[PDB]
Amino acid sequence: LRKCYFPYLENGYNQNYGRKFVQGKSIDVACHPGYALPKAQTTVTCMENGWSPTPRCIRVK
Repeated sequence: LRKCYFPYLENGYNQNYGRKFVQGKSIDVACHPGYALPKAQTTVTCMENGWSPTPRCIRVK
């Protein structure tokens, strides 16, 4: 029952970097044009500290 720390996105806008959220939460993560999250998502779900879908901004193109 953790509290995910929001990490730094190399190819994304770390607007939320520095914030902590409790597991069972979601939050939007804007990445640069052509970068996004898994499952075509823009939102990450706080789970077990390590964000369910993982905020990393992969290149969609």
